[PDB]
Amino acid sequence: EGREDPQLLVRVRGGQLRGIRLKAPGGPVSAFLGIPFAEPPVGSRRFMPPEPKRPWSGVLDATTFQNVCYQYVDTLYPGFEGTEMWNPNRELSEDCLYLNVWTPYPRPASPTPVLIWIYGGGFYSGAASLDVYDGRFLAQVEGAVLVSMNYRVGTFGFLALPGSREAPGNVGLLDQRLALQWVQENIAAFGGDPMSVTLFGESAGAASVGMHILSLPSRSLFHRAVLQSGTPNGPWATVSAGEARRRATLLARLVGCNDTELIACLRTRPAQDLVDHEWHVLPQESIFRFSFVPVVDGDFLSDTPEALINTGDFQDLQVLVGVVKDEGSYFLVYGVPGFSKDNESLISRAQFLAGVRIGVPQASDLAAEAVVLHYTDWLHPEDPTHLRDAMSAVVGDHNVVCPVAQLAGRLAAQGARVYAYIFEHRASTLTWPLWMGVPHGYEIEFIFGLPLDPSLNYTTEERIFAQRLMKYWTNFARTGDPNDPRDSKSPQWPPYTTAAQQYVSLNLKPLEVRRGLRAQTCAFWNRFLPKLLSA
Amino acid sequence: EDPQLLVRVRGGQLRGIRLKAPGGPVSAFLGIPFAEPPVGSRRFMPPEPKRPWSGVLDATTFQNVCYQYVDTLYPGFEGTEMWNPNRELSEDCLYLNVWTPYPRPASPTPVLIWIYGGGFYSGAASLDVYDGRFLAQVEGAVLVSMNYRVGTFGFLALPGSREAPGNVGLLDQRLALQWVQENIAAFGGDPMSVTLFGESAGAASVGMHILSLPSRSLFHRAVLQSGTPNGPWATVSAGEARRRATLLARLVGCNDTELIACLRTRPAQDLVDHEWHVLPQESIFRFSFVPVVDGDFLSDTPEALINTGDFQDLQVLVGVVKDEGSYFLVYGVPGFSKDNESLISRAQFLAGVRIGVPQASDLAAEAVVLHYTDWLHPEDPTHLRDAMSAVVGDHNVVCPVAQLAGRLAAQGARVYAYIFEHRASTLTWPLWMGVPHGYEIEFIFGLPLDPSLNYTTEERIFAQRLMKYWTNFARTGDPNDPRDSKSPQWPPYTTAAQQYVSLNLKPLEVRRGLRAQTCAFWNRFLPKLLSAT
Ligand SMILES: *[P@](=O)(OCC)N(C)C
Ligand SMILES: *[P@](=O)(OCC)N(C)C
Repeated sequence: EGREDPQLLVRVRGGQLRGIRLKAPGGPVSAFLGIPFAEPPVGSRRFMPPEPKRPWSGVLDATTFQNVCYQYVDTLYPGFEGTEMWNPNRELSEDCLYLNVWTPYPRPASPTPVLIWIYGGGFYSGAASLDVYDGRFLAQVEGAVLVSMNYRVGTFGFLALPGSREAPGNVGLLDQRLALQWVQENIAAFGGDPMSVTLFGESAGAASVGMHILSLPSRSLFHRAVLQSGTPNGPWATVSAGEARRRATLLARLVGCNDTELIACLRTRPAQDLVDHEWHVLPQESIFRFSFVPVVDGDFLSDTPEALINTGDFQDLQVLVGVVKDEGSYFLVYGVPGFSKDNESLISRAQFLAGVRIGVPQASDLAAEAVVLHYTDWLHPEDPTHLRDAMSAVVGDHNVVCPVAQLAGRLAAQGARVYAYIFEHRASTLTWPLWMGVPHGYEIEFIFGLPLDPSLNYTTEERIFAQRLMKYWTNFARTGDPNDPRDSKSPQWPPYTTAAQQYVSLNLKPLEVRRGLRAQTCAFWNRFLPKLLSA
Repeated sequence: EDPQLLVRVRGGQLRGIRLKAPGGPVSAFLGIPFAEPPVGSRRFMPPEPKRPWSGVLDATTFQNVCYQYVDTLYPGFEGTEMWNPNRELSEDCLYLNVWTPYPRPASPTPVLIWIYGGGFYSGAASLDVYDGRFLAQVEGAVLVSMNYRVGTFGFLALPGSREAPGNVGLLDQRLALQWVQENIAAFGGDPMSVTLFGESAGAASVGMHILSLPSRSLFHRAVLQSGTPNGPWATVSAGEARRRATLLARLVGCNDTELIACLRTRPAQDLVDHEWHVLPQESIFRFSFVPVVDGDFLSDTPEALINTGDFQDLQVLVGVVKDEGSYFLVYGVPGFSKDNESLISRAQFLAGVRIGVPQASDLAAEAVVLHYTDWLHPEDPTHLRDAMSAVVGDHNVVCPVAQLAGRLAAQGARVYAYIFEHRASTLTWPLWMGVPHGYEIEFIFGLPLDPSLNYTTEERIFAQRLMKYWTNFARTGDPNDPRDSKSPQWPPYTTAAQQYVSLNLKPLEVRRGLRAQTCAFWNRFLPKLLSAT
C-alpha cells in the first residue's frame, strides 16, 4: 500500500482486503466483493460441510464478484430479460464460497445495523452477484452495511445420504451459517454492528432464513428476520430423510454410481453431469418442486419445520413476512400445458384439472377433487379467464400464501413480533405478460432500491415507492419495527396478530390495512387438506 | 237455500257454506270425503275411493285432522301453536276442501291444489295459514286442499308386504288429485289446468308426484316451497324403512302379516308415543316415517329419477326462505332457545354439526365446520350461531333445491326460482331466527289482506304481488304479469345463468347463483367424502 485509497483497505480474521469505491446515485459506497469465507468445497470436499477459509497472505483483491456456484442455467426464453435477469452472471464453478460487503463511504464511525441477504432460486440456482441484489443503494441511501453470500445449490449443496459422514445434506444451509459466523467475527472491521444483524431473503432465500430461525446454532448469529415469499414449512422447502436418500441414490444410478462407495463415485463425476440429471429424480411431474432441498436430518433441522414452528419459543423474535400479488403465475409457463408468456393463456376446464395434478403433485384423486371444487367458480365453471387465474391461485396459495399464513400465525402465537405485507405493484419495466401480475421476485428490485438509478427507466412514483420500501426494511432492521418512529402522519403498519390478522398493502398508494390473509382459502390448505391425507 | 252452495259431485250432493273475504263472498266446500276412512284393517293400507252417499252431505266445516304427534315444546306460544291441529285428531281424516269464487266461475278456472308440510309427521289442511278464501276471491282461483295420513299411519312400511307397502300418505294425496280430475269441473275448476303447490314436506310430496308416473296425468305444473324429493330427509331406503317399522313394532310389544295385524290392534296414540324413538342417530331435520324408495311409487331414488327423467312439458316454481335452518335449532341443538339470543360457543357449534349432519363421518363433520367457520372471527358467537342455522338450512333445503332446479332445467323443464326475505311484522319468534321456513305461506295465501290481522299496509301490497305471481304461474306456467313492464321481469332459472329473484318489499331483484360455492360443497364434494367414509 501507500499510494491508494485509505478507505478501501480492511483487515479481517483471514487477512487483508482491498475494496472498491463505487458510484451510487447520491454518492460513493465501499464494496468488498468476493471475500472467501470457506475453503473451496471442491474435490473430496464436494457434498461436505464448509470448512472455514484458511488465512491468506498479502492483500486479497476484493473488487469484483466471484464465481457463481455450479447450477442449472435456464434457456426457456433466450434473449428474454424476464428469465435472463436470474441467470448466473459470473463463471460457474464449484469454487464459489465467497461473500460481498457494501458499506457507506467513508465507513461509519459508530457501529451500523447489518442486513444479510440470502438469495432465492429454488435451492438449485441463484447468486449474490445479480444486479437486483446490488447493495450499493441501501448502503448509500440508508447507511446500511449489507452482506450477501454464495451458498451451494442443487446437488452440490443439497444431495444427502442422511446418516452418512460424507454427504450429510443441508450443507448449503451450512455455507450460509458459515457466512453468518464470518459476519459475527469480522463485520465490525467494516463498521458493522454484529449485535444488530437482520437476515432477509426471498423464496428459497426466505425458506433459508426460516431454517436459521428454527436451528439453534444459527440463532445466536442474528436478531431479526425478513422472509419474502417463502417459508421453511410448506410443501417444497424440505424433504424427509427417506425421500432425500431416494433421490440421491437415483441420481447416483443415473450417472454411473454402502454410502461411502456411492459418494466417492459421485465425487469423481464432473459437475455438469450432476446438473444434467438433477431434474430426473422427482417422484411426479410437478411445478414448484425441486430435487435437492434442505433435509429433515434431525441435526440442522431437529424435526420437521411444521413441528418446530408449532412447539418453539419465539419470545425474542421480530419478523417481517409477506407475499407478492401473484405467487403462482411464474411457474405455470414452465410446465402446465396451456400456459405461455407469449399469449393470454386462457385454459379449459380440462387443462385446469390437469394443471391441478401438476401444481399439487402430492394429492390423491380426492384431495385434487377438493382443490378443484374449492377454486372453481360455480357461476362460470368453464370460463377460461377464471380458470387461468384459479390455476395461478392454486399454485401460489399452496406453495407460498398459505405457508406464509401458517408461519405468521404460529410465530405470533408463540410470542414473536410479526409484520406482514402483500406486495401489489407491478414494475413499469416488467417483461412478463400482464396476466402474470406481480410474479415472485419482482418486489426485490424495489426493496434494494434499484429505481433510484436514473439510468433505469422506472417512473417517478416508482423511485419514491422504492425509498418507502427501503425505509420500511432498514427501519425494521434497526428497531424490529418498520414504522418511522417520528413520522406519525403516515398510516401505521400494525403487527400481525392471531386475533386481528392485520397486514399491509405495498403499492404506489399509501399503506392500507387489511385483515385475514386468504383466511378462508388457507383454512382449506392448512387445516383441512392435511386430514384428507389421512384417508 | 242458496243454489250456489249446492253441488253434485260423482259421489252425491254437497252443501257448502258462504264465507266472507274482505272484498266479497266466497263459496267453500269443507271436509268433503275422498276416501273410505283408513281405519281398522285399512290402517297402513292404500286409500280406497269413498262410496257414494245418500242425500245432501254437509260440507260446511273442516273435518278431523289426521292422527299425529302434537308439539308441546313451547305450550301456548303462537309461533308453535299455529302449526298444531285446530280440529280433533282421528284416523278418519281422508277429507278435502274446495274454495271457489262466489258466484261459481262462468268459465273453467285454473285450479291450485295445496299440500301441507309438517315433516310427514304432522300438518292439516285446516290451519288458518292455508285458508283459501283470499286466493279464491281476489284472484278467482279454485283452491283445493286435502288431508293425507302422516307419521306411522301414512308412512310406516314393511316394503314388499301386502299389508303395509309404504307411501300410503302419498297415495292419499294422489287419490285427492284423481278426485279433482273427476269433480272439480262441477265447482267450475278446470281439470285441465291443475297446479300443485306445497311447502316443506308438502314440497317434497309435490316433487314425488313429479317423479311418479301415475301422478303426472293429474296436474300440469308444480310449485315446491322450501322442500324437494331429493336430499337427506325426504326418503328412506326399503332396508331402513323395514328397520324402523320392525323397531316400532318391538317397542309397542309386537313375519310381515303377523306383525302388521298386531300393529293394527294398537290405539293410535300408542304408535305416536314411540314414533320418535326409531331414528338411527340424535338429529334434527330427520323424521321417522317418510316416503320410502319402494320400486313402486318411486321406481328408483329421487336422485336417480331427477338425473334421468324427461321434464320437457313441465313448468316448476321452486324457492327457499332466507333462513331455512333457524327453526329446528331450538328443537335439540344445545345452546339454542327462542327466549335468549343463542350466542353459542365454538364447542357447541362442533357438537351442533354432528346433530345437524347426523349421517356425517368424523372427517365430513370437519369439512363442514372448516367450511362454515368464518376464519377472521373463528370464535365470535353471532357468526357461530348464524353458521349453525346455515349448515342445517343449506344441507336440508337450499342445496337440495339448487340441485333439483339445475336438474329439472337441464332436462327440459321451465323453472323459476326465488328466495323469500321478508320477515313478517307479526312474527313471534326472535329476530335471530330471521325468516324461518313456513313464514312465507301466510303471504302467498293472502292473509295480510285481512284488515283485522294487523299486518302493515306494505305487507298487504306484498301479499297481493305474491298472490299474483303464484296464480299467474298457475294460469300460464309463467309467474310474470303480462299487463306490466320494465320493473323487472322474472327470468327462468337455467344451469348456465342460475338466475333467481328476491321476494321482499323492494321490487324484484335478479340474482345469480344459489349458494353456488357452498352448494358445490354439499352436492359435489360431500357425497365423495362420505363414500370412502
Ligand atoms: P424461489 O426460490 O424462487 C426462485 C425459483 N422459489 C420459487 C422456491
Ligand atoms: P317441513 O315439513 O316443516 C316441518 C314443521 N319440514 C322442515 C320437513
